[PDB]
Amino acid sequence: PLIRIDLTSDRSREQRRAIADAVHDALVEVLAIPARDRFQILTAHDPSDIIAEDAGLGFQRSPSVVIIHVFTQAGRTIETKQRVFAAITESLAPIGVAGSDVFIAITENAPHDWSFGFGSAQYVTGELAIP
Amino acid sequence: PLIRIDLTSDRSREQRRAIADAVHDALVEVLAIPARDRFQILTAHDPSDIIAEDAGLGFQRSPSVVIIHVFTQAGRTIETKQRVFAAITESLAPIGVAGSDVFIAITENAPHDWSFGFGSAQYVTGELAIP
Amino acid sequence: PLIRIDLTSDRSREQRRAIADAVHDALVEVLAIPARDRFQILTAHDPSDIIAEDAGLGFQRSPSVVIIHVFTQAGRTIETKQRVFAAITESLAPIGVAGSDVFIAITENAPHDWSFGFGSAQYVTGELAIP
Repeated sequence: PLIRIDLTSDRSREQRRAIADAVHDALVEVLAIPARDRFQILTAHDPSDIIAEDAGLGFQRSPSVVIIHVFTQAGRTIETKQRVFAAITESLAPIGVAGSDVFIAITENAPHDWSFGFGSAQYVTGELAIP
Repeated sequence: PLIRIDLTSDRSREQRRAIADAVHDALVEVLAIPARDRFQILTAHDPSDIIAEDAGLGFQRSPSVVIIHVFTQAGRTIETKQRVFAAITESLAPIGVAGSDVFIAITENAPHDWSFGFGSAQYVTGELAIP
Repeated sequence: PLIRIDLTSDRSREQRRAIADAVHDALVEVLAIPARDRFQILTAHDPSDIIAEDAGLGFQRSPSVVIIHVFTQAGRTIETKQRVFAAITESLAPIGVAGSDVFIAITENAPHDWSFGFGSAQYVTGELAIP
């Protein structure tokens, strides 16, 4: 999967990387992807640039929001996706990211929609095994 | 929906926030989403980092391009999406964004592809109503 | 299509642009999209904020990775995508982007998911031909 993590520049570089590490540990545990199937883009913002409310659920967030956008191939069940959300949030709690400040979205594609390098689609050639 | 708004640094911090306000308000009007269903990431770029032309439609854009990438649940009709494009662009005009400088894209997913926080999939649990 | 190109800040302004040009030229050569159907957002990061390993394929990348995320409408064949992945990488090679350092992902939507400006959905109105 390719993960876009948009968070706030108020967080230290150390913590930003820990957040990234946390997200990856979680996906590996839940999804059983290769340990090295790690592809993440960390974009830090002034908190004013991230606006994330509650869709009327009834809770507030701090300014230190963390938005995690997961681009992964289709196939995963609803419960597996629920597991991902729970796993990521839990792994982020101890490293200073509150549950209220996590927002997660999934966007799917297919195996043939990926090139890991060298201009090759490794799922299509079979060099890389599909989950 | 999660809205990625990429625009340029020549626009005032004030104007951006206003741009963001107008896009949200447009979506509440056309999509009838909860008023607090606001999830936006603002990335201001050096204009050289955004290259948006006209696909041969025969018009020019200022360097101050504004690209709106809407990530929303599948199900909206073709006509509703047209209403969204038009409402957004009409709301941006008075704010200082010419019609030529707007570009909008929609990318879809499922209700079970969202966690609004706390590690839960609110659309799945029933904590949050589905469109 | 809309392309998110995420690369590292150490690359020069001229190189960033040639990288963007190389990617566009590739899509034109392979997808036969219009020459001016060009929509690219570039984001430069400290290399620490782009994390791309090998998914266990058994190779290493330099810090100067380039992630290219193609948002385009569905319809292209697997083989055509293979050819796209190839073209992009081959075009980027002499620009100083090694094959090891390119990561490509594709995300699809529909013709009615596009506004090229002026509050209009151009594929829907016939103003622009479905490619």
